[PDB]
Amino acid sequence: DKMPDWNIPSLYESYKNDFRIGVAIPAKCLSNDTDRRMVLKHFNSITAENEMKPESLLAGQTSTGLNYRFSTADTFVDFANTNNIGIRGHTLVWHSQTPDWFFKDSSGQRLTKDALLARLKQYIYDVVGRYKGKVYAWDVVNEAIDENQSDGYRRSTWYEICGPEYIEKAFIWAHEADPNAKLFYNDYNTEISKKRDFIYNMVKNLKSKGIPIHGIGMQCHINVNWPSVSEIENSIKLFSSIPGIEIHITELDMSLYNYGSSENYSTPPQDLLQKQAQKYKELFTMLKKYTNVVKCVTFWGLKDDYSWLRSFNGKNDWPLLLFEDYSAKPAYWAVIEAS
Repeated sequence: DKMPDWNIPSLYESYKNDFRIGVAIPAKCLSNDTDRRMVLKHFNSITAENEMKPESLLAGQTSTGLNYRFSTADTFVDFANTNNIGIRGHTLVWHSQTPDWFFKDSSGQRLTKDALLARLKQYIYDVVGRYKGKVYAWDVVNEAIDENQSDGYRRSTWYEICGPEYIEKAFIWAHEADPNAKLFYNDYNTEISKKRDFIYNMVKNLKSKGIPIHGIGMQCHINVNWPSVSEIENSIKLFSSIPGIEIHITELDMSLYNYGSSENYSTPPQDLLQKQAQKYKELFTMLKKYTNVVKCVTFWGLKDDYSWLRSFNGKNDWPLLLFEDYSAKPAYWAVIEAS
């Protein structure tokens, strides 16, 4: 019952003078002929949905250091390179997607600050080094801010062991490993003002002291009701005021539900699909005002049944531009209209 249309306007071509248009995909897409063709029709950037996270690249440790498993990640990078498209690296440093043993020595004892920083340098040098010249943008540090803390730093094991210097050092080391990669700090809830402020000050302070951070990634996991496009625009305006900082919209999707809502639909309500289309049109019209700083917009999934939101929230959802049968949604046509 697949109904892909190979002749409708290409998303990336429609935005070719504005910014790259990207998609997150899991490994299975790379061995599915329909998925591969749809990716290459519409997108000129990809992100590995999970296959380049620390838990995915780490295979284990010994007393002399880390062991890796790169076979699947290599397929992603090779796919992007051979097809003349970008691949964004997701992600070098992230509290929630790293195994607990990474923060311990080979005997099971929690690493000291000095030993963990040494392991961070090793990890970044090895991973960024393997893909040197091949990954145009890395999310070097992901989700290091927690606006419920007075100093704004998430109390992850990284922070508990190292203090905040793990962040700046990750950027220094990634830039040494590939001086031509664009290096990003990536986060969600950038439209919560207190969190936006912590992110802004952290990145600005890194940049002012010479840390090689080149961009802010705004995940933009949004919904049809929140945040407003104007609040997203407020974030772009503030972050873009830092000299030398570009912006990638890294994980865009738009749930049909309010956050924390018990609504649960078996099929997508048309009124909500229409609100979704209206808001996507508004969003892309706004983003087109900022092409001097917004350089890439990636959607977090190819089509609605591939969305991480279905498993995460335990219910059907329709957050993307293509339906389960590969056909175009009202949201697709709205994004084309905004171009």
